[PDB]
Amino acid sequence: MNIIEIKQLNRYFGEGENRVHVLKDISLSIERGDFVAIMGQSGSGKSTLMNIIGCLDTATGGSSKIDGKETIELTNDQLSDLRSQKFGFIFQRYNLLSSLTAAENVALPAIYAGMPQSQRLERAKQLLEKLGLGDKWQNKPNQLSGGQQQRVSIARALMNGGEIILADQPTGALDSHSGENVMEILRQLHEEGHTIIMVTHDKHIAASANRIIEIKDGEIISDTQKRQVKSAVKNPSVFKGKDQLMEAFRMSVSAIVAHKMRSLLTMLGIIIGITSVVSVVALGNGSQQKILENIRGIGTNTMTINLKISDANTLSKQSYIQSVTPNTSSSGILVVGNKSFTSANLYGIGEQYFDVEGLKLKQGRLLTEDDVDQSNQVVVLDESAKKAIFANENPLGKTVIFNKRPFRVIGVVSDQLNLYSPYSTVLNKITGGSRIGSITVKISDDVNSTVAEKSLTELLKSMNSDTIKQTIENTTGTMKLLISSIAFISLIVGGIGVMNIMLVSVTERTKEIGVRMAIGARQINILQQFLIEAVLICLIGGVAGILLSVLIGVLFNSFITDFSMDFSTASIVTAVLFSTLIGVLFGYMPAKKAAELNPITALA
Amino acid sequence: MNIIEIKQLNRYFGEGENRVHVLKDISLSIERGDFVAIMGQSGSGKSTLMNIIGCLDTATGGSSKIDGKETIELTNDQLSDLRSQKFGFIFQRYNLLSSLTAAENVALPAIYAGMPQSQRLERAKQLLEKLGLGDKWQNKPNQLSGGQQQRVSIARALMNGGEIILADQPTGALDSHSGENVMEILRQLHEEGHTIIMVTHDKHIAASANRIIEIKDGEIISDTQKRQVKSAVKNPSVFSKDQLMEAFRMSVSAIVAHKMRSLLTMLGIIIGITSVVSVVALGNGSQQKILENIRGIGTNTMTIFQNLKISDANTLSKQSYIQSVTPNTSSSGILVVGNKSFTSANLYGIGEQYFDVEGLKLKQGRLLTEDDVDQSNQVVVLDESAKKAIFANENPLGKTVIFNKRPFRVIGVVSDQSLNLYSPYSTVLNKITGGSRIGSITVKISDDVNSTVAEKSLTELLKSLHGKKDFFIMNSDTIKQTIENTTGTMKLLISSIAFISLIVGGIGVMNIMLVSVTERTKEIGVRMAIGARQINILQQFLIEAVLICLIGGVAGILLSVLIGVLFNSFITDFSMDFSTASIVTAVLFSTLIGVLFGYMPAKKAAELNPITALA
Ligand SMILES: Nc1ncnc2c1ncn2[C@@H]1O[C@H](COP(=O)(O)OP(=O)(O)OP(=O)(O)O)[C@@H](O)[C@H]1O
Ligand SMILES: Nc1ncnc2c1ncn2[C@@H]1O[C@H](COP(=O)(O)OP(=O)(O)OP(=O)(O)O)[C@@H](O)[C@H]1O
Ligand SMILES: [Mg+2]
Ligand SMILES: [Mg+2]
Repeated sequence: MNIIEIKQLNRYFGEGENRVHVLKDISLSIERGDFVAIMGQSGSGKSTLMNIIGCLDTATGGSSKIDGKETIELTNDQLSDLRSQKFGFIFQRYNLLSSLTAAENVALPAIYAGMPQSQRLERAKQLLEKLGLGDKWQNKPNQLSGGQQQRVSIARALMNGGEIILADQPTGALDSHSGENVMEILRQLHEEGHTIIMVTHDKHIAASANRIIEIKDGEIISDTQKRQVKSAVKNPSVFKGKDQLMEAFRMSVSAIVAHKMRSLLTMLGIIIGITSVVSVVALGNGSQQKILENIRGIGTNTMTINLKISDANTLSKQSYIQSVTPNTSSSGILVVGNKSFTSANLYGIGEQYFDVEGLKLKQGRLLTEDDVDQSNQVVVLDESAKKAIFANENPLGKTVIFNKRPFRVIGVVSDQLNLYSPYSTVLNKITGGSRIGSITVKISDDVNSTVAEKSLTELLKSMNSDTIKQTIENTTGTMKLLISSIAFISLIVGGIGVMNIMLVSVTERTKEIGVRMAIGARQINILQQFLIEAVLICLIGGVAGILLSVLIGVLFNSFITDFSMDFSTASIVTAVLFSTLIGVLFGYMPAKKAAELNPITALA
Repeated sequence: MNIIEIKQLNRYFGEGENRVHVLKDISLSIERGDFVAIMGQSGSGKSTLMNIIGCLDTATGGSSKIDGKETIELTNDQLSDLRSQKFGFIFQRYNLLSSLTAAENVALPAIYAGMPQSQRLERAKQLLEKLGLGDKWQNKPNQLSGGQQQRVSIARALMNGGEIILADQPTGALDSHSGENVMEILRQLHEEGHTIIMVTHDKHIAASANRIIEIKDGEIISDTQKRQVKSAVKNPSVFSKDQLMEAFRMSVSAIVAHKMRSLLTMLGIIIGITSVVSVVALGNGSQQKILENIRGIGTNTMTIFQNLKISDANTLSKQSYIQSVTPNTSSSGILVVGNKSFTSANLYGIGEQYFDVEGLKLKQGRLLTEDDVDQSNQVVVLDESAKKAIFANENPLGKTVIFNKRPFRVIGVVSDQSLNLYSPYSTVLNKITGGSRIGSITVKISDDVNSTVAEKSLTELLKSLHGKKDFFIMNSDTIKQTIENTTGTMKLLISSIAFISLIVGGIGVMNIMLVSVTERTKEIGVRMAIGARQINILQQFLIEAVLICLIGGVAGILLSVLIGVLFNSFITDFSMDFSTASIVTAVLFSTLIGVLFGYMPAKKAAELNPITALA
């Protein structure tokens, strides 16, 4: 019967007293296949009505029915179908996408309809031939005149061949010639069974119409028909209960390439929120290695203990003991030159004593295994007892006399008169007797301290100094807190860094969605390309991230001598899975809230 | 004679093959005061010529002279004057500022002309009356119909009363009534001596002109005059505190209009401060605890291992680069308690402050006082180990020992770090060994003085009072080493992560800023076309920065403060100890960068041709 049936339709804008009655109880039935012109004084409610017809706004009250189906009661996907295939909207202000070419802007409504890419551009190119723009099919909106942008918009409305053609002042910026050709086009579509509803001020234009309504002050004044109207049986209907994503992907890429700055900055914001987190964890763990090492080297942790050499032999066969020393001393008198140093000390020590006490080799060598087996008369000198006896001259080789008994100096060591000879030499050639003073062991770095104090009580029956092993465990807990709490900062920092740039750059195209929704796209078609726009830009900025920090580590480890930046593969994972799980969340959230607005509200 | 003189004017766009010849050797002299209508096909070059006349574009080649003065040779502020006072431009696409009301948009061109704000709104309101929008003077562009937007544009163009009115399809979205009223307005201004150049497609509109030019394919086909032009009297030429006081008011409204952009940018600089500051202060705090844990593992000392007098060690202690001093002298002998008789014990004859020099701390009882060393007392302080062995697990305070058949009264115990015993040096040189010569002198080097400086400062300071040898100075300073060695490592740590976190949050501001302001390069192109001078842009975009920079700065320095308080409260261990040098550095950096990236873009826009900015 009718194709559009509007009864009691009211419309308000504003808050009140800031509110205005814009469409007032207007009741309008438009007959299928008619050619209608709507005229009226500027600001009378014409564009407002056109929107509620094309399902871009929604009326405050009253019914509006397309092919008798109440519009408000349709579903959101059902509406997107109408906008793709029954309606073909020519916007007053033409509403192109600025980043797309002319042709690309025309074909866009036909991607969401789902025709092959090759078919689109040839048709889109023909529509731009019919409307005089075949010359300018590659120009973008801002490379065209207004009258050209207008015709681009006209072509788009005709791309999906919609039954109805809503045309809001579609001649406005056009000369008489270009404007007639446009009326030629619309007339022939009327002739092929299309329905035309056209707002215009030019009368010659309105003459092509068989019906002419006049609106004034939100109400409808005139209603004129030249002829009766041919009857028409309604088209079947346009309702659609994988390739969709191939297209969504292509859109997302072109979108990203179009907005090089927003994209590059966005991804550069993810790049940092990774390399910053990663570089502080790796600088932190590198300065901890050195600091703990600088502490371990200030002295060792040891356990000084019927104590014969087979005790200290089996004691050295553990992995919780890394070195051992039999001990025995002597109090006597030395001689070099005429001088005779009295009450010197000759410490009878073990193979590994200079490892057990962390004394490091200055000059020459330390007591070898041959020296302790043969009870050699060779002495390693204390740094101090070496400078005092030999002034500032090489003492290597030269001899001393402890208890009228020669000793050949073989080396020097550090500190914490002192002399170091084997225990075999002091118990054979200085004191006699087979009993030794004590046994000292160097407890490992990893094993627990108070565990071994009771693991040695057990293992021998079958005192210990450990203040380094304390201030080690004590400063590893401080370096943990430090690294841990600055990693937490740099991570919260660079997440908010992503959020900001992502929130800004996306909301900055809420009108792009509003166009996409008006031209047929379904809600889900938006989320497709805006997720793909995020992950695609997040996991390129992530890759760039993990291997920009790598390059920083190399640069650091090359020029820096003090300590090495040692990376953590846990931080890498954390920082990446965080900076993308946050960038994707804030690239989707805003695009969705837009896609679920009334297109006109999104269009402002 | 002529008010506009355009000879040989050419114009191109693009890069061949993408290049197009748009205005082709067009010569056109327009007589002062005329009413001219330009017509032609869509995309023939009409809007392009209109822009070149109104000084929004500039021709590729040829001359274009307003009042006989060549335009390209004018200065960038001389042009900005023309656009405010000679031209009144009605844009094809109406080009309103979306965040301003209808009235605010119409008055704007009168800021940069410099008229008081109370007169602007009343005139702007009147222009909207004359054009029918007095009803809607508070509506923002997106609360208006297209035709209403159009009339707001027309109103704005008539706000500075410019001599020439360039109208690019001024009636296109208007019914015939509104459209005619607009023609009525233009016609009257013509009568009042204005000059009108109007692009249109409607012919009834074109009739209200005495001169009608038709352009096609960038050339001029038609040139018609109905009546001769009324003779022309040339008009007079038209070429900071307030200026700024207004710019500030624009910047505040601008900021409030873009609440998200603003809050996020300022939140961006908030972090770029609190992050830098909270890592400098977490780092310095953990250094304090780490360096302390090291210093507390032992001291640094210089033992001067005869010719060695107590007056040497007496003068030695009177420095500020020496904190304590000890005379030394030992004894090897035999002890007795009960029936037991411990062989080869050790009795260390030591000084008043020996337990501060080696950092040994007091367990129980007391240490050797000044009375004991002055009287050569027979009192001994016991080693923790030589205390537990001799007295099992019983209080040793008071009870006696016998070193070389000579009693000694125990007075206390010590920390540690054969049997070790501590007695005064006066007691060992009088009551155990005899002789007046001592073993050595040990000094405790101060924490702040350099080590190898003092090793050569005591060689000097003691030589000055004769007594050498010995001076065979040893120096145990491996603690003093492994503090300087980890303070350099903690320096490189806090220094390089403070550099990271700083460069991090500087880019974070750049991103959000470099987007936010380029996001309004068209807003500038409008302001430039509608009168503003180059400097007028930089004014409100600097004030937009500093005003949003030093609020997010204040927010930053005191958000970090609150984090510190939270950290120092819940964490026992190292305290977050702030630096007033980082506070300054971080703030003066995150604002100098946010201001540099708020200004840079705005200034690059404001020097583009207004039309190239409008795209
Ligand atoms: N940036 C650009 N690059 C290439 N060509 C351009 C560019 N801008 C405009 N053009 C072309 O130059 C011509 C200039 O048209 P102009 O802007 O003068 O429109 P017009 O003649 O007023 O048309 P209308 O009446 O439709 O507004 C057009 O043919 C247009 O396609
Ligand atoms: N968001 C809004 N808030 C308040 N009022 C509005 C809003 N949008 C539109 N209006 C008002 O509602 C009326 C309807 O405007 P509409 O766009 O329908 O005009 P129109 O009939 O298309 O006229 P034109 O021929 O100028 O396009 C106008 O008076 C306008 O001022
Ligand atoms: Mg309209
Ligand atoms: Mg134009």
